[PDB]
Amino acid sequence: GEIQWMRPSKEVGYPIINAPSKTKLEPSAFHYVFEGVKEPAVLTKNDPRLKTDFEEAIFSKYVGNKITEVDEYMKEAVDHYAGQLMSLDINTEQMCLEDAMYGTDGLEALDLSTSAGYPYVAMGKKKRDILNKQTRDTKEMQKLLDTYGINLPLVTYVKDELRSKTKVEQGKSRLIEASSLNDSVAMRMAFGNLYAAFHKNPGVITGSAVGCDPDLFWSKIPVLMEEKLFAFDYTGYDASLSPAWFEALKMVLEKIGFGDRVDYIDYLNHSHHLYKNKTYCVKGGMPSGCSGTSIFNSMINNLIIRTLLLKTYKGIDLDHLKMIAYGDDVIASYPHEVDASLLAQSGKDYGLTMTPADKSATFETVTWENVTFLKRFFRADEKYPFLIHPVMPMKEIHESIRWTKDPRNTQDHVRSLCLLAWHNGEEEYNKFLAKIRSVPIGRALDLPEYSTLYRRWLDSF
RNA sequence: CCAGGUCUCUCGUCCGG
Ligand SMILES: [Zn+2]
Repeated sequence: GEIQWMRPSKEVGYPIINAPSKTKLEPSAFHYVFEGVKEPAVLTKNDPRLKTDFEEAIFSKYVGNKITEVDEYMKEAVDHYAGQLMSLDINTEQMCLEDAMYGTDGLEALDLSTSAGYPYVAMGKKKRDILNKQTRDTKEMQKLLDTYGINLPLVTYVKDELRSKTKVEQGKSRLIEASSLNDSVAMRMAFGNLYAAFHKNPGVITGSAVGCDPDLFWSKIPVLMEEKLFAFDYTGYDASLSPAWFEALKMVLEKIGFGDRVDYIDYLNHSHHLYKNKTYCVKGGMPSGCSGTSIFNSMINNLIIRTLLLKTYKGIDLDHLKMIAYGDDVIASYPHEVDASLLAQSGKDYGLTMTPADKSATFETVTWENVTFLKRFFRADEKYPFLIHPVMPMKEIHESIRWTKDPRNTQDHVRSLCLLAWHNGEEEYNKFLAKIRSVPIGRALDLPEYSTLYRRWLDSF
């Protein structure tokens, strides 16, 4: 990522755009029942909690471009990854405007609850206005595509979401790029059969977890991994992706049959964003509010890792690589042990900031007792050891419960957190129900019992 | 009165076969 210029958008004929300026998070019934260190993220420049300049902070992530050329380790990685995907027999055809708009097997419909973005947003126009799920009417969309085309600017927003104390003071509020309806539709027409293939095949062939259900997948994962685990964190993954990675991606796409629409990837790489009263231009990087980001980022991870293993270990057989990524998040295995500090080493040379997994001070052996994926741990059931619980820690569930975006949701919300928390075990789950019930509104809530949740789990297998 | 992206999973409401 790398800004290439800002400037009042007035002098370039673009609309001013009024971001909402107030959080929607409000303390919960359970704010004082449970402890927690997190709070709403900074939404504006004029925020009392700020120990630093906002805009400087939120635009700090665009760090520059280490490389641009696809060297020969990347090339082999590309070759190896593309060959795996080839075994999925992915339909390489354009998706029709109807499926792209309304969904097919393996691809949901466009979210009607969200913005349609530029320019529809400066026209007071909405997705619901354009799209009809019932009739599956395409006439209106096609006219808007014909009229406004593709490759439109994005609209920058700051995400309203809980954030820790130090990220509040540091103004590390995260940013959002409202992709345009036109571009979502074009991206799904081109890539829809790709996204569908990935959603239908979470596992070690796609090397992606998109489409999985942790409650069930977790029992599948250890059997898919090779003997020895390794993993690490990135710092600013999207921001740190240099053009070379996007070329390598394009190469994978040519290799599995999407040659004709890799130009869509370039378009993603040069993008104009309108934030508030100005307008910038990033070169490199992929906006996160774009279609397929989630899948493309998982794809890049698979290349990034392959690249580093080939560079670091002479004669490593990639055929014994087993990894599953969900964007930057990854869990990886190999029949003999690999040193992620050494992997993090070579990653320095590609713009990649790789730190011990799980905020640890040091790189340490990754074990089935310490590895985490999608924020959850792995723990065999006590009675059926082949069945593995995805264990999210109560700390996180505690953070969530102390807040709400509408108290009308308390029952749905809390009940959802129970489906996460019982994996921590009967003694810890019951404690949870204690506290929730320690206040009156809690005792209004119908909450499942450990045994109900447990039977449901065993049955779901 | 609204206003804030892409996705996945699940749950709930409701409604169908
Ligand atoms: Zn530009």
